[PDB]
This record gives sequence, C-alpha cells and structure tokens, in this order.
Amino acid sequence: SMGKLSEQLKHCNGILKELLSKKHAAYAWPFYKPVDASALGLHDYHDIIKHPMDLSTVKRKMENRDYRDAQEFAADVRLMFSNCYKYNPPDHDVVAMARKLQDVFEFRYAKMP
Ligand SMILES: COC(=O)N1CCS[C@H](c2cccs2)CC1
Repeated sequence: SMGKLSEQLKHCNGILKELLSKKHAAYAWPFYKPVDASALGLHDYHDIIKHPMDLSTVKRKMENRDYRDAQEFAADVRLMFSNCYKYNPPDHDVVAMARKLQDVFEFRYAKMP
C-alpha cells in the first residue's frame, strides 16, 4: 500500500540492492548495519558522529517511502560515507573500503535517468 517508486527512485533502489549484494561484500560489510559503538569499544563515536547512517537504515527508509526523491536518498548514502571519513584516520582500512564502495555508488548514481 506504499505506492510505486518513481523512476529515479527505482534507479536508487537498484543501486542500494547492488551495494548490499555479494559482489561488493569484501568492502561493503562495514556499512551493512549501524555501527555498534559499544560492541567495538568506540566510546567517542556518538560524540563525533551526530547523525549515524548505514545501508540497512537506508533500505528501511526506502521501503517506508521516507525518501521523497533521489537527492534525499543520495544525501543519506553520502552521509554514511562522510561519517566514516570523519571518525577514522585517512589511512585506515575502513576508509579504503568506504572509498571503494562510494565509487560504486557515485558512478552508478551518475547514470540515473
Ligand atoms: C563504517 O564503520 C566504521 O566507521 N567503524 C568505526 C571504526 S573502523 C571498524 C573497522 C575495523 C576494521 C575494519 S572496519 C568498523 C566500524
């Protein structure tokens, strides 16, 4: 009863499915679920990152029709990557992973009809 996604949002939904797919798992896995700061001992994470975001939250928002347009979806995906660049030193392995997954995202987002 949620309504058909617009053409641009269908493209966004396809990108999201790709980001979650097995073929990108080697670098996408840190982004699948909310950072569990407690479990990882990152007791400063929520002081530094005011707006956490991750792919499972983006998926829930897409399914719930929270995104009004492609720009709102893109801003959330980019917020997730920016959080990673903000919290971690630039030479961290997770930053390299973020950069790889963000390239997948940005190159396909640039193909939106
Ligand atoms: C998007 O995930 C993050 O930014 N995290 C914060 C610290 S790096 C940690 C990792 C350690 C080793 C590889 S991934 C994942 C959680």
